[PDB]
Amino acid sequence: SLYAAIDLGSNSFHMLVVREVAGSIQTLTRIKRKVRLAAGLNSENALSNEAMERGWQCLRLFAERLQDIPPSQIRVVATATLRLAVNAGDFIAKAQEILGCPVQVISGEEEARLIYQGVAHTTGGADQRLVVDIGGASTELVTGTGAQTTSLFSLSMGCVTWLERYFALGQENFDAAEKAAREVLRPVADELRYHGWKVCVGASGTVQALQEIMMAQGMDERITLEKLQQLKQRAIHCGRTLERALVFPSGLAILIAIFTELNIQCMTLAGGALREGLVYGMLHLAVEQDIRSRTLRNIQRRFMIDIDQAQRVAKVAANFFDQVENEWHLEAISRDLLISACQLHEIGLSVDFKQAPQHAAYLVRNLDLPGFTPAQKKLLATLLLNQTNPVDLSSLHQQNAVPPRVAEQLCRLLRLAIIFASRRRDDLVPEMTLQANHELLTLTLPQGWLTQHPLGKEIIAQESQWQSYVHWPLEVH
Amino acid sequence: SLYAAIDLGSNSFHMLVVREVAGSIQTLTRIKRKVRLAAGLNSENALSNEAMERGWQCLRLFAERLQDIPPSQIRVVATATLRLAVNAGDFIAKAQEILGCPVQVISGEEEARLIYQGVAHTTGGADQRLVVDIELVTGTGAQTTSLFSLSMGCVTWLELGQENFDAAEKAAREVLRPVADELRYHGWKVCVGASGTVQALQEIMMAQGITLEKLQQLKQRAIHCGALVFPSGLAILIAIFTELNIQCMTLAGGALREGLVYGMLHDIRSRTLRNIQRRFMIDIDQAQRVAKVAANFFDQVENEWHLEAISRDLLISACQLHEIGLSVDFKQAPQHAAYLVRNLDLPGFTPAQKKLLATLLLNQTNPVDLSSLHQQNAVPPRVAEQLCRLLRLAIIFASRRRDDLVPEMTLQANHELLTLTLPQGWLTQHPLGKEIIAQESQWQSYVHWPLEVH
Amino acid sequence: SLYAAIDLGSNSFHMLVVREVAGSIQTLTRIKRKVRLAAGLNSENALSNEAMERGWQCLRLFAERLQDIPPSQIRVVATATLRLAVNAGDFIAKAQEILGCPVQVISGEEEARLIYQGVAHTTGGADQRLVVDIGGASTELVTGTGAQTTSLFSLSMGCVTWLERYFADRNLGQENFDAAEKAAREVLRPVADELRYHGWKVCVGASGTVQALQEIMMAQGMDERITLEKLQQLKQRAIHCGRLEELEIDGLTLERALVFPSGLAILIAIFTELNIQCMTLAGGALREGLVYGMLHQDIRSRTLRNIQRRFMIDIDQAQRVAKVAANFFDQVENEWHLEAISRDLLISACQLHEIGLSVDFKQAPQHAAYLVRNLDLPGFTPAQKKLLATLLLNQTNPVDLSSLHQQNAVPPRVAEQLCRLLRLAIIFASRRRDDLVPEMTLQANHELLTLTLPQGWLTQHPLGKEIIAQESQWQSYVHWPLEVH
Amino acid sequence: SLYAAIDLGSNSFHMLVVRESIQTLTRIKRKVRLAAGLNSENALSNEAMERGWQCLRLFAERLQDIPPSQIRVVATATLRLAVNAGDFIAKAQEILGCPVQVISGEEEARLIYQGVAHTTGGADQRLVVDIGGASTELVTGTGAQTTSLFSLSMGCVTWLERYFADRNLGQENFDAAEKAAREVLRPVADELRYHGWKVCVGASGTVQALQEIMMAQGMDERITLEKLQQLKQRAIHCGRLEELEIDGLTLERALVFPSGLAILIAIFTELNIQCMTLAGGALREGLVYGMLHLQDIRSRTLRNIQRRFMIDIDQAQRVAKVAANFFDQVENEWHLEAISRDLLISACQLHEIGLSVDFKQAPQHAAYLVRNLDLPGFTPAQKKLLATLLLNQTNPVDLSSLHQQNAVPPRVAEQLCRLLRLAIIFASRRRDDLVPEMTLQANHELLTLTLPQGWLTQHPLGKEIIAQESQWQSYVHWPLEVH
Ligand SMILES: [Cl-]
Ligand SMILES: [Cl-]
Ligand SMILES: [Cl-]
Ligand SMILES: [Cl-]
Ligand SMILES: [Cl-]
Ligand SMILES: [Cl-]
Ligand SMILES: [Cl-]
Ligand SMILES: [Cl-]
Repeated sequence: SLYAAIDLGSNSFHMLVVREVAGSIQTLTRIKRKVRLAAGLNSENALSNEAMERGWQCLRLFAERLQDIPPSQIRVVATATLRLAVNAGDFIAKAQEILGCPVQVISGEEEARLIYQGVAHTTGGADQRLVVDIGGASTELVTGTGAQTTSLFSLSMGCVTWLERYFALGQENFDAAEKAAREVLRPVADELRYHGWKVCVGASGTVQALQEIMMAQGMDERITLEKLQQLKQRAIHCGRTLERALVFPSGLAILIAIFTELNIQCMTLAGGALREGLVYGMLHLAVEQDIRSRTLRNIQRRFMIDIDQAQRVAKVAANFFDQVENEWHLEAISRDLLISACQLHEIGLSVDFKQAPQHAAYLVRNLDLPGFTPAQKKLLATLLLNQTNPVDLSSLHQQNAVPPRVAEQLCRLLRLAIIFASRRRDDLVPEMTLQANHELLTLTLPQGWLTQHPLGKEIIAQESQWQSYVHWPLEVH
Repeated sequence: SLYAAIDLGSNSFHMLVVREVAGSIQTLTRIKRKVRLAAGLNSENALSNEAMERGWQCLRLFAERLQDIPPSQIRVVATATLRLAVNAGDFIAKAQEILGCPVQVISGEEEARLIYQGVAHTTGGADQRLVVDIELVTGTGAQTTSLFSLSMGCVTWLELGQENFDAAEKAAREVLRPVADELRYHGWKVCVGASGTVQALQEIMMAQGITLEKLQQLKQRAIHCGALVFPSGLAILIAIFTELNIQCMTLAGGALREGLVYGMLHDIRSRTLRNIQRRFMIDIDQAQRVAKVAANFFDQVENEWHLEAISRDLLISACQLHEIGLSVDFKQAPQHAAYLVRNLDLPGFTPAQKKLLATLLLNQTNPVDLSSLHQQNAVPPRVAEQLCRLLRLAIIFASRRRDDLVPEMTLQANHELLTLTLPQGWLTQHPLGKEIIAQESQWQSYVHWPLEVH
Repeated sequence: SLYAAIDLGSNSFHMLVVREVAGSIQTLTRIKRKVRLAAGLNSENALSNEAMERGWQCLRLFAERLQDIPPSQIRVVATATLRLAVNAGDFIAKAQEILGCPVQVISGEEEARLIYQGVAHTTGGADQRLVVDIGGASTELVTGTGAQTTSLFSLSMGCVTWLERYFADRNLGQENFDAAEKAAREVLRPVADELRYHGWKVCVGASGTVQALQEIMMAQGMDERITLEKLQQLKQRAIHCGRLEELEIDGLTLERALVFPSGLAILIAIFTELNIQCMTLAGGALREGLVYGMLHQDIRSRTLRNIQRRFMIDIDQAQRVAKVAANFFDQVENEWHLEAISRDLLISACQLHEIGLSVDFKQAPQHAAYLVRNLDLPGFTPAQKKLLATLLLNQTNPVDLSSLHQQNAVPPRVAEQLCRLLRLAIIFASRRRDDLVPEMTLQANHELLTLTLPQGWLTQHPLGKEIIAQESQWQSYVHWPLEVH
Repeated sequence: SLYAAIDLGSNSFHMLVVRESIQTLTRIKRKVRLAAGLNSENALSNEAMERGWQCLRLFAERLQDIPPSQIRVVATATLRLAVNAGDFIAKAQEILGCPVQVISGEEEARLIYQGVAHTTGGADQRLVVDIGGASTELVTGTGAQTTSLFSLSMGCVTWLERYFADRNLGQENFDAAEKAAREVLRPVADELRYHGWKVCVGASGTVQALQEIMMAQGMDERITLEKLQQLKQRAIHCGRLEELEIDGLTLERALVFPSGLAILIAIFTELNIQCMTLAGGALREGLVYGMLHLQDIRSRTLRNIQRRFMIDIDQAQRVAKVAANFFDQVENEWHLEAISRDLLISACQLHEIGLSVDFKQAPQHAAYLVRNLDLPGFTPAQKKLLATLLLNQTNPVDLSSLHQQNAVPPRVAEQLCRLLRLAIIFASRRRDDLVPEMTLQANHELLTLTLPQGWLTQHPLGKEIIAQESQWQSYVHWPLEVH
């Protein structure tokens, strides 16, 4: 059965259809039609006939998409413009006759709660987080732990209104909007660093925008203060994406104000926003301790991945990681990437046994993996591509999620792990010592294990050979 | 659960591990190890001990790969070489302690029986069929009517100017001339080949872009030249062809080891199709919904377009899988769909047929790529287009996912013109539909498919 | 003007046509036609008029290709099969007049001498070398230094003869291998002392068996270095297949496979008797030998210079950048444990790094790689050629590790290090004047480079500063830490 | 040696550095904003004064080792106006080791015409349109002597302000600009139209947006007002300005694209312009060729390239000889006009370029070189077809690439390709005295070639190569008979 969320906003009407798969949800259609509803709104604070007719025609099309979707599974909501129209009930009234179902105007705060609920369902990392959505109407800031909102503030700052207001681009023109936006940030520095966060995550177009310029210029996806300073000092350089660009400097001035005010170290892009909030709310899902686990679990059902074999390889790889962790100085996100790889590593077998690593990497590049950044997906995919056969460093280093040396190391851990869990018995997995000395791995097998496992011996000899072609010394006794 | 078939042959030991998932089985490993058992015979019909050592060493590896498989789901068998050895009992004895389980020596007829069961459970096409292994068999629907072992084999004939070819050919036609009689009586709708040799030939068929025409024209790719076993196997078959008056040969999707697996288990196409839907969580009501529309469309245009019942079933198959790309992701679903179909093993469809499903699926929407429709051998180019059209339009009018919301339509074909008639007023009441149908119209026309809809 | 070389061989007639461009050679046509002349030999060693007909007909084509080239600039040679056939004098005379020129039967020794000349003009590395060429009927071993042979031998063993004696019954077992190797050691043994006396710094090989090895190793993902270990692994593989007709080795083509076991056996026997540590594939052979003699020390440098001439590369800029690169290498060669091979490859990159400019400035790295990838570069192996190309592809802009690492020639970490030196070296030659290159020190601390500039040099050059800053960013996106003040 | 050219604009400073025929080494644009130092009384402020100076010290570090004799600097736009400008120009002159001169807009337009005149192919009798962001230059001329010259007041940036005070491509704000610009050049209009031109070429941003839009959308390369208004209609249908998108348009382009789209179609109408190719040079190129003190471009290009890649020139003429003769014998039957004769000869002069890389896959190398080389006197479309002819000079034909070009119709790309293969083959002996006498006759898709009596029988390798060439053509349905 189908679920739908419609967001009637300022410039565009957004409709996201979606479908229930096992205990999951996948996008079916995701649609945006440019109504220009805030443009038809005059100095009497009412909305011109032309804009309400534009908006209504759009919804006549959306209405065609909702037929025999039970309205229990639909939620339509509206935002700033329809919040502040003196007209609004005239539009909403016909809107609800066109669609077969209610329109709910929502407070700027209920938009924030919804947005949070949307990143919370779609974002990996720590439960304690601080969400930043810089929109044109309101720039919300919310703190929370695992789907409970501790603080929730919808503050009135636009990328449009900090734009027109303070830009008719100086190094000091940001300066105005900066302190301007900092005045609103001045009271809540108290309560936002009160509850704090261990991870910071952005949600909307200006955030999305910055993500895409970093991607474009060759940086990773970590938004740091020093990277926005490449811009601000190059942002009086020009001095005065197409649509994104126009509204960019104000949003950028707001972000460079928020990083400095709150001493946010790092921001990365949420995988969720309002429309996901609405449609996850309708799912009635117990909220998970770790989102990535739900994702992996659902993919495993969908593609009938053998879970016991999956779990067995994760255990071996986790054990190997822990034993080389100090010598290789691996951090924890690498461990979760490695395990996540192991949970998915046989998905290529869904398609066919022969070229399964090719199939694995195809599926993982292209699957929607909530809880995983785009950069992390590619890393997982290329790890899966290199799970066996001659190492292909060319395709391995097609990732930017972890440092290259570390990509190689997680590759090595995954390849070995698959080999020593390969018998598909939880009692056939031997006791082993793994010791790393710089680029050397030494694996100590149970005495007599090799001479007693002639297929194991063959496979480890081959693996040693392959790692050596790529100058990874492997010694297994 | 996981099942294994092992075939102890003369030259090689073969293994097949298979997993039973949803409505069928999928291959896990398919392994061949060269033990050269036959080479260790001394003319006293005894096996060298070095040969026994090789075979036991190969089994030691197989046996490691088979732990967590229970003996009742394994079948190990042994072909002619261990049939003729006074030694055999000694090898088989250590082998059964190495493996977890018994080794069953089997007669050639029984091997031909099991082989045939293997082609039966894995091969699309009709029921009655004539199998050729360079051992020939006829049967209908998993029941072997006739059976054979003839006086030719792979290596046997070898020991290319037209002399040396027809030195094999007519001497092969000699071998099969007296036995070719009782065959035509039993009859065959479909002629198939199971041996690897046949696969020498299928690789060329879908490599250049099985008939006696292409056989002689291949035999003349040989004559003009002036691989170990190939020229023998060729001369036999094109002799097996003429003397049996056989129209065309396809390749079976199974052999001995498939026979052993299915014999342990409690329309091939239908099984595959539903198997795939299960595995990739395709919405089966929607697939059926699209198929009834497309088949209904098909029926209305098939008289004008001269369409074969065979084309009908390719079209319906395409509709059964058309949403498989969505199991990956919605954005570029047509391309994931072509990817999955291209790489799945699909029992009941030839390589040309699978290649045609893929491109039908890739072109189920968006700007049409005619070249893509064209690189495929299951159907003429024009037919691939005709069925692509029906599939794209069937998908549009079923996009609601509800049986009673798909409109009553009539479809008329005048050469390349399709004329779709919707219920009166339908277009008026469906603004998004209007929009989709105009965009499809625009797309069909970029590629010279003229489409009126009323 | 044109030069041409005909090799009338046992299985094939080979032609090479060639042109003197700049100060080196450029190949125009390279032609092999199978006449299978030895196939028309008989038990009495006379050539079937069938075979002899195929031969003349080929030479009739070689002839038309040959017209309007002076006989001064042509050499036609016949080898083992035509020095066998009693019949042979008859094929020559007609062939000699089907072509416009003489057909010279050569001894196995003159065959050896031209082979060594072929390799010495095309092969980089230590110029004091051992050359092995295992042919059908004979095996040349020549010992030499930089075009001067110090010892030379043509011995009666070869893949075709050895397949017949020791692989009598078509079995690939340890029995027949042991015999084949034992006989070859006994052929070779008497000349071993003279070969070791003159010694060699590098062993390089030449014919089908060596080529089969390059193609096998390439296919299986190994480097291009032939070692005893790899030969033993192939041998155990051959023994596993057990019958010549069942030989299957990944990388081993059909027509190499027929003569592969016997050659493999001879080469292992050669590898053992002389204790060869490593054998690589020579740049050239008999037909190169024929050509370089009609033309009348460091192969790499001749190649680099000739390419610079052909593509109008600025040679002063090239040397400038190479000097900066070579000196960066030395300051860091310690901490990064870098060998002499790397230094040469780094410098060679520097000599060619600007060759993409000869196409156009916008995409010049992309063009440089295309040119280097596809150019013939005598003195460089295909693995080295591909490395150079990829250092050039990455000489500027955001580092692309994916393209950097499709390279087999150095170890992966060394490919990066060399790349980093090439990028910096280029940056500090950017103004194209030897006087304008600062005094610098570069210390390497594991993955981090520290570069110290003359006092306030950064403050004085707002461009150099700007670029350097960009290069430290580029390096940082790949996690190469670079400090410059 | 190396030459430099610096252009001091109100918006940006522009460098062009070149090695000597000549080739670009660096092409630089720095952002200055000298228009924002000009106040109400029209003197230049000391904020931007330092900015352009800070920019000039970067250009300065680049231009050492270039003697000032081989440098040329000019200042335009904002620098004329400002009464303060002399102050700037003075310290700028100290920063660079060389003089800066202030040039007018009409001298600006002469150096512009000089730029296209030395670089651009096609009829030496031309109309040049260049739309700055503020000033629009239009110049009639015949072959490096200019018949007429104009610099008007309209530009992308200006028309984005005055006649575009929002983001609505609705015809009301659009056609006010298509008028107020059309009346701007309506006074000068008549003197251009009677001076006349055989060809119209353009050189500003607006014109590069169209060349790019056209190669991306697969159209042929002549810009028409009909083509201009498929983009007007896929502009108009785009509602607001920020929402604008078409195939082949880029970041900085669409920024001011619509305001220039109006100006070009206004120039297209009032002047009644039939089509437009993209000019090969401009102001900075003018400056550069003024320092070189140097007949027809293409032949100058072909020589230069043949020298860089050491192409055997004799063999190149020898092949172009045969292909010329083959062209003339099929010329009437096949609808072959001189434009596409030159293209055949140009392909021949270069046909051996890939051999400068390596002989094995030379055709593939020749296409790569020609595809990426800068070839003054050939449009992008013509270059692209030259590449594919060279790719297909031998070896099984590939039609897709032969039909991948904007230059000459998919039909003729083949007929040309056919004649090149034939000319190469019979020139293949590298000697004048060995080319055989030949007749070549076409009838629809049949070529029939008569070699001397007994030639074939007595050229087995020829006979073999010819046979293989008959098969390759037939594969692609090109019937060929030869006797
Ligand atoms: Cl794979
Ligand atoms: Cl990486
Ligand atoms: Cl077997
Ligand atoms: Cl029948
Ligand atoms: Cl030595
Ligand atoms: Cl290796
Ligand atoms: Cl050595
Ligand atoms: Cl003038």
